[PDB]
Amino acid sequence: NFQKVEKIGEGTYGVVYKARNKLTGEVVALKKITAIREISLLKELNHPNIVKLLDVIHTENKLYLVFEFLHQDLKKFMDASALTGIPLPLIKSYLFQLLQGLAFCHSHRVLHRDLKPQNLLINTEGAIKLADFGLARAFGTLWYRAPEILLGCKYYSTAVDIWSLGCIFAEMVTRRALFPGDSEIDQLFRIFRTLGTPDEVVWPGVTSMPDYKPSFPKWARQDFSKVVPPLDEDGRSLLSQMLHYDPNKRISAKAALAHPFFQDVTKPVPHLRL
Ligand SMILES: O=C(O)[C@H]1CSC(c2nc3ccc(O)cc3s2)=N1
Repeated sequence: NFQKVEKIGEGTYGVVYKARNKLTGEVVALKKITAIREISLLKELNHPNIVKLLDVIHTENKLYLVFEFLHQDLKKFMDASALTGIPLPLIKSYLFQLLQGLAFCHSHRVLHRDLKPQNLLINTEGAIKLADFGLARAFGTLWYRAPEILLGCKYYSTAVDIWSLGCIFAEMVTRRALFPGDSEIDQLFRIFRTLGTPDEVVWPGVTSMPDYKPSFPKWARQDFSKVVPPLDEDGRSLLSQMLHYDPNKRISAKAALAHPFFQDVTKPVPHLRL
């Protein structure tokens, strides 16, 4: 019933295929993986910045998700733009849209928990969409992981997606990953080395988190101007609020949309080689 066109890739739950409905002619993305009920609820989520979950297929005791198809992800686009960099107006537009998507999902009590360039999809009209929202909770790369997760907190908040987005924001600007850790501790220490080793002053409760060790080295925080040059102060300001250690102090998606950084936001058209 579905015609395997090509392997889009390998996800976190299963393998992804570009597929054609051998009846409707529809071109879709197919992912082969209490969960049934939960992901079925996700079908109701509709937002221009969220990849549409078309249908949930539970058959032969196996689970397929049918998604709206988009041709390119942010990862491939960043690689293709690595020489020149993505223009600031397009970076700003993408960030603005992504925050809209987060704000919508967060208002409906849906988290992503696993944001990364590979699940951010773009099209020819200058739109960008979040894929895999709510899949983490339903079904039960460390670079974009929030520090509270790395410190073994069992209870996640919307703030984890904001951290991830912040990391992706910085990566778009510098054309290099912000915290490319190769293990949980390397990831953690890369964060510490840049933002300063967290303490009770900046993050009340941190020394009581399950995987926190008093034996953590004490790195001083470095100037933000060194981290995302040559982003202007509006952008650096927004980023620092997205990268607060304390998830309670970390800026929400709705508040982020009101940041002065987005005062001159537009919607440019990217040139894609599809
Ligand atoms: O599944 C993942 O972990 C990451 C890597 S593969 C992937 C993709 N998801 C979609 C969803 C819809 C679509 O048209 C393309 C992709 S690629 N997201």
